[PDB]
Amino acid sequence: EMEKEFEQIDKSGSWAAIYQDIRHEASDFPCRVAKLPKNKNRNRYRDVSPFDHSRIKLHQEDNDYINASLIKMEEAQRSYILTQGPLPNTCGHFWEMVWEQKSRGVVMLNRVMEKGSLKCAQYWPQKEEKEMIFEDTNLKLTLISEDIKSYYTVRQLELENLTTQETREILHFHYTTWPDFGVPESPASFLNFLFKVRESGSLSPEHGPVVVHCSAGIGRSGTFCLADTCLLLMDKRKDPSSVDIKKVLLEMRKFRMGLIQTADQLRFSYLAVIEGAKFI
Repeated sequence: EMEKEFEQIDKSGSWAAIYQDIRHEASDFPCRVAKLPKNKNRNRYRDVSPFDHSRIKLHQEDNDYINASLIKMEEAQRSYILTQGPLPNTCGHFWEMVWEQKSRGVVMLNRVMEKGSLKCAQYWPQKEEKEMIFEDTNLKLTLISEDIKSYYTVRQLELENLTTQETREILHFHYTTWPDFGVPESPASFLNFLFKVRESGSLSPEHGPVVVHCSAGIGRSGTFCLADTCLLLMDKRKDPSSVDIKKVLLEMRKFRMGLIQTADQLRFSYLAVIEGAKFI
């Protein structure tokens, strides 16, 4: 399998070199819109920007900009929007994006605070009686229910477009145990969480693309989509062992820069795909 590749890279201690080679081969595309002066406060990180060709546009004549990219995986028949954790001023944009893109799910892979610092705004309501109104984009958001498990929490949220009074239910899948440092010791919980997201319909073609984020929207998010896509391809191809994780990662990198941020995240993605395949 890719399991023998894995075992070899481990014995050779060559994760850093494999990872660096991926970084060297990764696509480079312009991000002019992201870099415009008026958009400075719409970006959390100066070095994490969406490419112009794949960026999500807000349906808004003023400023259509949000730090989010559409990753479209043609063979696997899967699409994902990856975005940064909303900033104090981009929560209205974030939910405007969810509304216009017709997403069913949001996948959140970070805690609001990690390492003692804020990694994103508290962009969803924590009590059902205290809804949130986003005045800039005319959206109301209400917590409908919350189910806290040991490794993840799922919330049902109701998003209302106040201009048309249309209402949609959004599922919020919140993975809450990714460690502040490093990667999880075992991919078991992360895989379980991925299957819970799939089971909900959120990744399915009847809906717009799922929105996936952590603080920057490339590291954990890359892992989530990379694992999902490779597992799907292994189920659909005549030869499952032809699925090449490095090649899928580079294809994803054509749509958003920097997906998988460390060699340990790369190793972890391999482990997740390998154990997930053994389960399917």
